[PDB]
Amino acid sequence: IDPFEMAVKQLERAAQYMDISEEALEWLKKPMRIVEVSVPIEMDDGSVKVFTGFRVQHNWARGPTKGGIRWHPAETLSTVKALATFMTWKVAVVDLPYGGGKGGIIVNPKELSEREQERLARAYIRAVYDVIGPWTDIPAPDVYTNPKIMGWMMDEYETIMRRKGPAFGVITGKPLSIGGSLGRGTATAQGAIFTIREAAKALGIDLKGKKIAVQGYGNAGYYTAKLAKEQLGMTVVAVSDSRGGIYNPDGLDPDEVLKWKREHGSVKDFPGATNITNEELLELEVDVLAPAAIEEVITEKNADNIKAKIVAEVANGPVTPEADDILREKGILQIPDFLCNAGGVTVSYFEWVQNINGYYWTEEEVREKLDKKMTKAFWEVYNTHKDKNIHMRDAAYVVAVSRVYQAMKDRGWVKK
Ligand SMILES: NC(=O)C1=CN([C@@H]2O[C@H](COP(=O)(O)OP(=O)(O)OC[C@H]3O[C@@H](n4cnc5c(N)ncnc54)[C@H](OP(=O)(O)O)[C@@H]3O)[C@@H](O)[C@H]2O)C=CC1
Repeated sequence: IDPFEMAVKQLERAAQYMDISEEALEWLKKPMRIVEVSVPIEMDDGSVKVFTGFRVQHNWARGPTKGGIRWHPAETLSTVKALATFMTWKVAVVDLPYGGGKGGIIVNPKELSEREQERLARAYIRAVYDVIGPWTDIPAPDVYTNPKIMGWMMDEYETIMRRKGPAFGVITGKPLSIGGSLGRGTATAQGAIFTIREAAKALGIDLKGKKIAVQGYGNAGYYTAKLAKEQLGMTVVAVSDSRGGIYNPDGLDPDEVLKWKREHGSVKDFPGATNITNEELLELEVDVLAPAAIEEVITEKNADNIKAKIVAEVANGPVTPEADDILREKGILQIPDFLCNAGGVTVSYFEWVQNINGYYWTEEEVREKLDKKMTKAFWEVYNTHKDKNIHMRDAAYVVAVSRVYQAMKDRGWVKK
């Protein structure tokens, strides 16, 4: 289904749980500014190819818009608009002084050389320069897009801007050598475990010695397992990847699992474990469940079989709304998809703060600031959930849309 229309339907669905005027809802239904540009580069052969670029600024009531740039051959303007609309609420739920944005280029980066990729990155900046800036619109890395491209784009922006202001703050996720931030690799898992600890505290259960299962072993999942087995005494009993999964109640070492997966290409046939499939491992005797691999992994056909006390949605929407309804009545606490993994955007905000201030923090400072941000955001969502008797997703939507609506009213954009 059309991604932008799906985002609009979710906003309309959230509107019924709060007092929002119709004019503000119509304002939030459509992006404030959309830019479509031609991105021309010269290829290695010598010919000029024209690529289609996008940059969508959904809303900037609370501050400059924030969102990554995605390089995908199947990318569409509607998808970019939907992701920018989602980013608005993603930065609103954790109380960032940001609006929502998103960019994209319809390109297959697999077929571009490193010189062609640098040319594309610089041309995109040369084309969208008039709508981006450290206080206007801050891009970020996304699908098929990385810190190297961030460095190239930042250099192009600095060259155009003639070093008048802070050119590091125009983009985030860049290498440490040029305005980069510490804690950027482990941001999402750190935020996820902070929300998990807060959820356990709200449930009033001593979380040390409990069993956790993780779907996927990427940058998210592996670090989620490490940090669970790092500083809160959370016993890992199962991990998984695309190929398969393992489980053993005696205990698992995340570092030994990672090295075995790296030296063998997958976690399958891990020593001292019996291969258990992902769909079987989701239904496991665990006290914290943290799916962190893919989306749509918890559906109607498998929602009623889950037996965990806490589900932490580290992945981007791993639980369907009907599954949300099933898991809610069972008494299972869930963490909304765009609240659990907000550590990445929070640390991008921290990087932007360090760039504009010209002063850079340490790992401990970033971790502690993210601790405060995530705990406050989770408590704000959870109290709304227990006050309005609505699901966690609905409470997070109510909080974020309420913040954006209040900013819009204060600016005078809307009266009612
Ligand atoms: N900044 C972040 O890290 C953010 C992370 N997320 C989500 O976290 C997830 C992890 O991605 P990321 O952290 O970027 O790192 P990776 O993309 O490297 O992580 C992907 C992991 O998921 C596993 N996986 C893939 N397909 C399946 C499947 N069908 N069933 C089970 N496991 C599977 C992969 O196993 P294998 O190696 O065998 O393929 C791999 O371990 C993504 O879905 C992402 O959307 C959410 C918000 C942002």
